[PDB]
Amino acid sequence: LHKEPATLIKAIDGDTVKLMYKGQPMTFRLLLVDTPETVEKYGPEASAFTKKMDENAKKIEVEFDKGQRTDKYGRGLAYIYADGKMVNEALVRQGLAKVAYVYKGNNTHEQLLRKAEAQAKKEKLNIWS
Ligand SMILES: Cc1cn([C@H]2C[C@H](OP(=O)(O)O)[C@@H](COP(=O)(O)O)O2)c(=O)[nH]c1=O
Repeated sequence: LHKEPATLIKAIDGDTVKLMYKGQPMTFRLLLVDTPETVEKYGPEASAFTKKMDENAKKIEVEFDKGQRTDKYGRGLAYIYADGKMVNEALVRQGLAKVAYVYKGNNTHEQLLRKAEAQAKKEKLNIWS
């Protein structure tokens, strides 16, 4: 697995972001996470979190997993990093997303995310409150 450079184009919601990747604009769906739909409880919160984390980043990186790189809707499936920090992981650690959708052999960071979820649950953060 390797991180690749990308440019923030526009926020979409908690687990989806529009990024310029290799000179082409595309929507990226964050791997292994499920944020509330924007409405569901904490949906706006999750959206604001991702939007802020991504926009404040000096450097945005995309990291594809070992399996399929795009879903049926043409969205890139990856782990997004903002200044070295994984957005997927931070959302789950903040209790603003649950671990979900383990598909197409893309589960490299599943355990790391499961640990963040357990901690957020233990702390009764947001979704787990
Ligand atoms: C995270 C992820 C979602 N998806 C699909 C499953 C869902 O399809 P359906 O439309 O059948 O529900 C959809 C959920 O995306 P959102 O959570 O953005 O709605 O994206 C994948 O196929 N692979 C993945 O790795």
